[PDB]
Amino acid sequence: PPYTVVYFPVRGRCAALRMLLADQGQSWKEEVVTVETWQEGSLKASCLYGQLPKFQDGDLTLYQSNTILRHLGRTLGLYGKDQQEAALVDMVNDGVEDLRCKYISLIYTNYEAGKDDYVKALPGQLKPFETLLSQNQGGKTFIVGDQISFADYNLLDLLLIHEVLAPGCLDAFPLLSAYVGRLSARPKLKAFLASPEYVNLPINGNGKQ
Amino acid sequence: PPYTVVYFPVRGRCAALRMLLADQGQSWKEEVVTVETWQEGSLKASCLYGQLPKFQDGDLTLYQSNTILRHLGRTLGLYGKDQQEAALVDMVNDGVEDLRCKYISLIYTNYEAGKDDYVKALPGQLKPFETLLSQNQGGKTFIVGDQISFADYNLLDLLLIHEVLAPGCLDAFPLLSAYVGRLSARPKLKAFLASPEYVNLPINGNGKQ
Ligand SMILES: N[C@@H](CCC(=O)N[C@@H](CS)C(=O)NCC(=O)O)C(=O)O
Ligand SMILES: N[C@@H](CCC(=O)N[C@@H](CS)C(=O)NCC(=O)O)C(=O)O
Repeated sequence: PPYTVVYFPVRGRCAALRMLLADQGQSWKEEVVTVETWQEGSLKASCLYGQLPKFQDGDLTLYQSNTILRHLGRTLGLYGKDQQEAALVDMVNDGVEDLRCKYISLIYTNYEAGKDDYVKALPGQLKPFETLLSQNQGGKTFIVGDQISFADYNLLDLLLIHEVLAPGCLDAFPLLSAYVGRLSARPKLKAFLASPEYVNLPINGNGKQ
Repeated sequence: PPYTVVYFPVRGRCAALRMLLADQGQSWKEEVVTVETWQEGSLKASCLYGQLPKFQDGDLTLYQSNTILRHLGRTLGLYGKDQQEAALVDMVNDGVEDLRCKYISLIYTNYEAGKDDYVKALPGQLKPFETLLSQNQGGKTFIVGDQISFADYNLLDLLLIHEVLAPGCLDAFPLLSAYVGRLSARPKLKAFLASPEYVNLPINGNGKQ
């Protein structure tokens, strides 16, 4: 176990990277931080931007969930076959991040009064991803190219958490639906998604989803 | 190359990539999109995520400002000397992006009532960058390593727009102050920042800054 993930006991911004590690057959150590430990102050005080996750790869300490993903994509060969693909992978990931931010604000700042709006606008937000798939070998493979990239794990998590928020939201999108099923069927990932370490963790830190 | 930048006639999310292109001796064509043109709908409907900027590098069309920056970073040698530096460059850029997002929400949604609170919390938001500089050879050169990266351009823009929003905000940060002074003095960058094509564009589209 050369990697260490320091985070709160929630899926949140660490779910995609955990899926990547699990699917890639990589070993890691989870350093769980409880709300109490956080409230004490010291740890937050040591974090670059005062937030988690924190990640250790040997002697290298990183912060920022997308920085961690790009790092693993870079060192594990999950960043496209060439520079042209690397750019498309980034483009996809940034799009995922944008929607993730909107999702986070809903959950933490206006879940009750904003849900219906969010849900009605959701299909307009998902359409771009359906488009990218239709444009890459008829959506029969990955989001970019013929190989899995760190953007697939991030997109998959986004899709999964949206199905929980708005059941059947992928029904109008044939390629996204098939994509989720296909990736979810990968043996190592399938086992992980069914394990207690994933299943018994809440999606968000406030219990809403 | 060559490159085509498609954006509204404002600095905004295109300022950093323009500074990079100018300073690194690149040439690009600016395709200005007027609000009247945007509101008509044809171009927007064509944009992957329904938003600008759009960037062309031959037949490679990209969207997402940070994707454009990383693309230029890896093709122009502005992404660190190795994998560890690349990770650090990403960490800095994601931090800049987080703060830029807060700045944009302030500008577009709560300028009048939220400015004071924002400014009061600004020192805490800038401290991590002052810290990063101190950890890199006492902050005598660049944000990461001893050669310029795309993160330097993005960070420079963030600091420039904050000095306009809150005059004197960098006075408390000696390393960040000196850093902005060094970078602004770079010949090509200096000339660009003094030119009409930069100076005569508003920072943000809604006329607030
Ligand atoms: N851009 C950062 C954001 C990290 C973040 O928002 N962390 C939250 C949890 S999702 C946190 O640490 N909150 C604790 C605090 O702000 O005190 C990333 O993507 O890693
Ligand atoms: N994550 C995108 C955000 C782009 C963005 O916010 N674009 C705005 C202008 S700054 C836009 O195109 N607004 C027009 C619209 O949404 O209709 C990026 O970083 O490029």
